[PDB]
Amino acid sequence: FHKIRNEDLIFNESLGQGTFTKIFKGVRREVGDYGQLHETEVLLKVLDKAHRNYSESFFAAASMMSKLSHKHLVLNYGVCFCGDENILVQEFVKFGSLDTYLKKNKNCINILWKLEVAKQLAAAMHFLEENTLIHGNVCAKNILLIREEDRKTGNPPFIKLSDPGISITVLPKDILQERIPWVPPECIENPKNLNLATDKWSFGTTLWEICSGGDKPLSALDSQRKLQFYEDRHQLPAPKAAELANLINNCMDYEPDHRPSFRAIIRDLNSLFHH
Ligand SMILES: Nc1ncnc2c1ncn2[C@@H]1O[C@H](COP(=O)(O)OP(=O)(O)OP(=O)(O)O)[C@@H](O)[C@H]1O
Ligand SMILES: [Mg+2]
Repeated sequence: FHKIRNEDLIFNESLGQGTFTKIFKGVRREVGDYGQLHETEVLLKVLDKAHRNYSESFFAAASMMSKLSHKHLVLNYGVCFCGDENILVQEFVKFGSLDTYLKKNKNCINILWKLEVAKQLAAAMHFLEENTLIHGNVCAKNILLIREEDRKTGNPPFIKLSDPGISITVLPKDILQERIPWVPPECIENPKNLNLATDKWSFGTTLWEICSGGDKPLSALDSQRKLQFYEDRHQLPAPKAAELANLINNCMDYEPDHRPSFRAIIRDLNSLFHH
């Protein structure tokens, strides 16, 4: 990662906490193309140095994925370690998290918009699959909306997938349980079961969120009931927009070896019309 001077970062707004992170909107002063001085809007993800294992996992993850440039993967500009903390400097995505976006717009988007976003996410995941890179933190909050749909020009919404964060192989078991049903059953059983199949399961859960207006699946269940949900091998209810219900269930297969490849997922979508 490109090292960014601490004096070149300004923190403007707090955006709350993530998973052992503090997140801010800020500005980076930089020399850009043609030597132009810019003040670029940035997302700053702050990790405490004292949480050494978490920080190492987080930055290893961000670093590996950032070696893989793709139009649907978020851009990281660099890192700043020369402070009291370790900071990831990321592009600021104008329309924020997809789940929030769907809530704020009262789910007034049509099925074709949802399908377009699903196809974009699937394209990102196929690229990661071909690169044998496990993300491990796919969910609608981690889908960032770059651009809204434009009816006049016919341009679809455009998304990027966030950095992976701290690996579920290092996070505390209680956090994994809270993350049912994004974390698949085999990882609740042993986090070492993390695999490319993991992201197929989480993709299914993410599609459920997209089709449910940014609702969270199993929100009414505490962690003990979420464990019972997997014990009894339940599936999620068909979402409000039921068009993707079959694909959701096929991806959320309790047998990880039976989850379809992302190429197969993409074909199914097209046919509708660190660790
Ligand atoms: N690149 C970005 N641009 C704009 N907003 C962002 C960006 N990344 C995150 N956010 C916003 O920051 C807030 C915190 O994000 P989030 O909970 O995903 O943090 P995190 O550190 O990535 O945690 P996790 O690993 O659980 O995803 C949310 O409001 C989210 O929309
Ligand atoms: Mg995130």
